[PDB]
Amino acid sequence: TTALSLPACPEESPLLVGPMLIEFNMPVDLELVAKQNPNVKMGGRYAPRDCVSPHKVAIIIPFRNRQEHLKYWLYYLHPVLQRQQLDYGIYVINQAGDTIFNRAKLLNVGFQEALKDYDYTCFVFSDVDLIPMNDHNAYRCFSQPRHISVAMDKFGFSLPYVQYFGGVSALSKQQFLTINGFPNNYWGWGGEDDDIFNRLVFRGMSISRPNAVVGRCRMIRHSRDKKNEPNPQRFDRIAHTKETMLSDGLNSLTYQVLDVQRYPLYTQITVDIGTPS
Repeated sequence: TTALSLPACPEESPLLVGPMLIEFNMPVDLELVAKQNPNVKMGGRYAPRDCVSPHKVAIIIPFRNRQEHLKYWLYYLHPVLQRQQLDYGIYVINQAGDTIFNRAKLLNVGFQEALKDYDYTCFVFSDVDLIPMNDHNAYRCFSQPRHISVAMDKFGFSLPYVQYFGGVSALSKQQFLTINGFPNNYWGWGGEDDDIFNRLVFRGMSISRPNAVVGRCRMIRHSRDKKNEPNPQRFDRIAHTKETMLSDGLNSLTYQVLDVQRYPLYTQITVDIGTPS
């Protein structure tokens, strides 16, 4: 007798539906979400049964005190990620304590901690408040670093500037290692997303983007609060990034994991990342 390994999944998934209506006028029951997503296994982990996805994706959400927003995120994204036939896991990196938020350091934590679970080769870094409006917008990696949230409703569906890298992005393991990860030292200063962009183009990379219709995303907010925010200006950090990118990153990532929870729909890692010192 002879066994046959599973086929790799197709380049293009045949399960996609295209555009989706994203609304926030209804409560979310995470137990129902789990029941409606029965193939999602403990810790927010899924892989296709019929095929071997090339996309081994850790989705990393930097987090503090945003549970109700996280529920909407899980409600919308789990169905999309399954339809995209991804071998994926959800990581919510929760910053313990009440010091200034350090988004990029928590992203770096997620990279390192996710790798202790599984041989992931792609990392999606996502704001908890951003939901894609079209499941052709792939939550996985490309030959170039990928900017996923290209047309956000809160910016009028405009891209703030050509170098804008905020919201949702995807880097391969290799892209991330080549840039020495993300800066840990920004804390509340501003510009970590521009720093990351600068790292990538200093390393010869060129940002890839879905087209602007496919790449539309909705910000979680009450309907009464819908409005166009001002587009952000670029932070001036090019020279700074060049000076510091090799000394601030994976090789300076200091943290302690305080507790880990494998909930049905996500893994939460609560961490002490120290202080702006």
